[PDB]
Order: sequence, then structure tokens, then C-alpha cells
Amino acid sequence: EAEKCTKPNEQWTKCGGCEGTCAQKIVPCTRECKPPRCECIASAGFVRDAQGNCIKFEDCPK
Repeated sequence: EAEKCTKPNEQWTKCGGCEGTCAQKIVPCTRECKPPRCECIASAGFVRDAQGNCIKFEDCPK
């Protein structure tokens, strides 16, 4: 059971730093994964808004 965070979206991830966007569910990345910590999750369907804000894909701008 991976500890969960308090705010939505931001959830436990074993590899942060890289993620997805409203245009690229998965961004190409090498062995550059930030340490394990609460953050966004592309494997789930969360994207990062231009405001560097992790939010569901449905919460994307029109």
C-alpha cells in the first residue's frame, strides 16, 4: 500500500520529475526519475497544466 497524499492528483510516485501533459500522456525520459515522493501520475491519466499544475485530463482547458 503506497502512502497517499492529502490533495487529489498529487499521489505517491516512485519516479517523479517526468510525467504527461494535455498533449503528451508520456514524455520521453531516460533514467532521470526524481526520488520517490508525492507527485503527479501519468500512468493514471493526470496531466500538467501550463501553470505547472497537476490535474485530471478532463480538467484540461477547453
